[PDB]
Amino acid sequence: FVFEDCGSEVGKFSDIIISSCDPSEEKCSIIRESEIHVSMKFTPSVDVKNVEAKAFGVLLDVPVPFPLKKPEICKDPDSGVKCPLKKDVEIEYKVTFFVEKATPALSLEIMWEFRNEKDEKITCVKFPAKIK
Repeated sequence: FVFEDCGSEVGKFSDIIISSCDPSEEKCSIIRESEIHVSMKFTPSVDVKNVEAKAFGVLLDVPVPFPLKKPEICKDPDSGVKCPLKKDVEIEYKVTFFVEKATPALSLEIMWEFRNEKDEKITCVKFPAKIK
């Protein structure tokens, strides 16, 4: 599978690593009730003063917003990322999450966006996933 670039005007990403999957696979398998580690190496093309993360499930064409624990990643001590972000410097974001038992077993596309303080996309990635 491909970590696809869904368009970002003030940045790019170079590598994504999701602990439960290899990109040699048809989809990213996400196991309910296990800890998943995510890494994203990215570079803003402007100085960024604050980062807001957004996650989306894509079920049947439409991207649907899904809440995150700490979406202000510069203010979360576990992110590895501190603001301000210097233009043209590559840095690494890390997050551990845990998929809840109550999460439905389905195939879907997952979208993750990083946005600056101006609501402009620094990064936008989308990838095919299967829960359970």
